Amino acid sequence: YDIQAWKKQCEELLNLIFQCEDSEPFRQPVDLLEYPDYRDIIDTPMDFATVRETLEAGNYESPMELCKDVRLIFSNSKAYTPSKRSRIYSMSLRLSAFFEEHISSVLSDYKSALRFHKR
Ligand SMILES: CCOC(=O)c1cn[nH]c1
Repeated sequence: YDIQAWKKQCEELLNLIFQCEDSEPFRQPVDLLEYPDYRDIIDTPMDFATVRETLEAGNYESPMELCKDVRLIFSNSKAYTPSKRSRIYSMSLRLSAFFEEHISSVLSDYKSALRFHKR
């Protein structure tokens, strides 16, 4: 029933993601000195520190908006990878599976709480 509960649930999931070794390449914005052509390929950079900062600033209205930004971290890695066998892309796929497994109940509970609110 709690329409605000998603925020702490997302904070806790972000904490789990930061402890995951698979999140290392994605914890901060991609370094343009390490990947000089990055912005030629990727239009909208995104990383987990930016997601956490947006959440903590009260700049997400719903968990769907947070989920769109986290999914952008993964689609950027898939677009930038030179190979479907690359180390960083392989880390993104495992981290995406972990994220999707945990965000599903957050989205469901929020949408159900919102439907109850507008009943
Ligand atoms: C973090 C920026 O780099 C990537 O996303 C990447 C690099 N190789 N495969 C994917």
